[PDB]
Amino acid sequence: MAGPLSGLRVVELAGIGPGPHAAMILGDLGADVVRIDRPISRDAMLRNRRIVTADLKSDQGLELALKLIAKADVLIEGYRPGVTERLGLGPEECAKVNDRLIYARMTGWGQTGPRSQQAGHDINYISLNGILHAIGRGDERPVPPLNLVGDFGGGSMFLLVGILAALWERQSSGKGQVVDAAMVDGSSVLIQMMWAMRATGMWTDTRGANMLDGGAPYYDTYECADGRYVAVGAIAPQFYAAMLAGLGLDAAELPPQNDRARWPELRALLTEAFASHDRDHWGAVFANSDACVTPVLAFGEVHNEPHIIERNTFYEANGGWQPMPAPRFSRTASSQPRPPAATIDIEAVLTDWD
Amino acid sequence: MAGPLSGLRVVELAGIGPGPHAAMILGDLGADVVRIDRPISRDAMLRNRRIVTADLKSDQGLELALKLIAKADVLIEGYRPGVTERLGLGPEECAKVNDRLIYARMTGWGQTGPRSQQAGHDINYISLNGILHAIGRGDERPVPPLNLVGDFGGGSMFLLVGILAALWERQSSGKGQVVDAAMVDGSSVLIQMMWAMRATGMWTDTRGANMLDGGAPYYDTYECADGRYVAVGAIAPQFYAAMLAGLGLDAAELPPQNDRARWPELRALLTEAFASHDRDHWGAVFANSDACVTPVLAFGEVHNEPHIIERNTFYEANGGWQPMPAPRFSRTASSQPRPPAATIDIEAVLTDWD
Repeated sequence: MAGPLSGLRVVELAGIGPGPHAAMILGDLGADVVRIDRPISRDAMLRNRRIVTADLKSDQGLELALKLIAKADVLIEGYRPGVTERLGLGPEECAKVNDRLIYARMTGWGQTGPRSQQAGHDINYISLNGILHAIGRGDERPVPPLNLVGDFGGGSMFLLVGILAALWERQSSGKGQVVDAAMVDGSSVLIQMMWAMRATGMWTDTRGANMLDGGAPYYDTYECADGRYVAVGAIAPQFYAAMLAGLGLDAAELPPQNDRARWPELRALLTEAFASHDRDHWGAVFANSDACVTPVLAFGEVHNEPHIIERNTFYEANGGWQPMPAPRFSRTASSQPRPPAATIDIEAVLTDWD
Repeated sequence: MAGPLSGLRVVELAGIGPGPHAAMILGDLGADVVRIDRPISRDAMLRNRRIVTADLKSDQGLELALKLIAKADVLIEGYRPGVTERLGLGPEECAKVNDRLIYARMTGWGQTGPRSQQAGHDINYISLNGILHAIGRGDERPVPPLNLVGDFGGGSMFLLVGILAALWERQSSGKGQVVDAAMVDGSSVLIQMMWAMRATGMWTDTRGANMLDGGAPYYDTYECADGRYVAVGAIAPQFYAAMLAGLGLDAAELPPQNDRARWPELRALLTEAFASHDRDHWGAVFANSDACVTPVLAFGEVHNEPHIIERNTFYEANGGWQPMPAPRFSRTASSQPRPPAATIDIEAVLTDWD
């Protein structure tokens, strides 16, 4: 298995959403991941795994699980706190068979506290820490940024960081430990730039009136003639200049870039400009420039974009496309992910692992 | 320095946005981070660092930088590809003095390909790979989800994974290597669940019409009597049921949960319900159940929410709050972050590095 984590052994206890994403990226990077499910998946997410089944509530399944865990470097669970405890797969039971184990707990609310037993989803976790409030336009109610901020950016990615960090630690203490990965905490650190900016006046709690939330005419999308969109990210003065130059707008006749009072005016002039031609016309105009103007591609157009083609950001599977592994490593490169295969036998895996 | 990365040594070449966030998280977990800037910061982001100064264009600063790197585990750089190269700090130069270095390159577009020398910001990277199109309501142009998805979720957090993965690979090879972390690749993997779902009919390219983008009346925010919001995440039938009960709605009077054809009706009835009382009324109704209904708090309210208080998700600083370290480690815990203190002389750090 190619990648920098070639050699690492991960048990994943089948759950939903953030946990399997973390397991995926470990497999993507060469880890040997073995997912235990309840008694062929067409879910690309379950790439780079072997799947086995066990009934964790039977003595026999309990015992099989504990033997896999005994040979593994990592365990990923995403159940309510107290669930593995009650199954006999809690941290203390695991430690008795494998004190080198990195026991990784993926939750929304974390291991303890008033909401720790309560159900929730991404939207709930980012609702509670200021993130969801800060998304969207001032004249509309907060829109969920899918589940990219709670589940993934501030969920699985923090689990991953904790897992790999605790592996580095183990390299000098010889022991593992428990990683408590709560989406409510991970997403907060994810948005630390904004908490920093609050204290210096570089960000306000008012919706849709900041530099990065759609409040700024140079940091937004614009609708073009064909009803399709471009994205403008032209923050530096020299990027802004380049963007006005492509539009054929005379800076002398426009409000200054950072005269907020005149941002309505600026936006309206930018709107009328971008609306005068189709999306793809602006890709030609701004070609090779620092204007920070890009087409906004729908998923089904992505695989035709040259920079995406040239770098192999996606690979073909099933319906269509899935993202290749990230990030990239110069010497131990990942290979194209392996599909979900049929189930396999658990004793088989033990015997492979010895 | 407390945490699992105690002992790790990181040189950070000063730049913007994703790279400093990666350096932060390493510092938060115990690393020894030393940021080289140009000739006290009040940027909470620069917490858990020592700042040194050098002119890398000058024989003397290049040589001082090279001596630091010589002693480090990890280098972070966020410039245009080709910049360290021409400065004398390219991967091949660093390898000459330290072949165990993890050389970690944080870009938007990546090291090679047609856009790799073009300026860009978060909004641009996620414009190109389908993510930004997928954000927001069907009747509004795509709204940026701040810079959570490209700069951090798919940016710094992948740089981190790459760094720590490479450190693991280095334990058996005895060598480092280069990590090419491009926001356009990391964000794609971040959104892999959607690319999975496209192939199984569980996600459409149509904006504002999916389970997680605000298309579903049970996964969205609603305006309350006071003009504030709640978030509803009630996907599972039993969660939905609890939500209807807290609203005092009779299930039999409503359309089925997943009759999409009557989702306008279902939304209107939910709209009317939530509008009848103020956010904090619903925050109380829904405080304990599995209804998946949470108040949408603004940042300035967060620190008063019981669950946030009890788990110490934030700490005081510079007249505001900042997020504590994430994730959490049961044995080598992180401490409260150290502020950005004054500069330090670079020879003094070299000395300290035995």
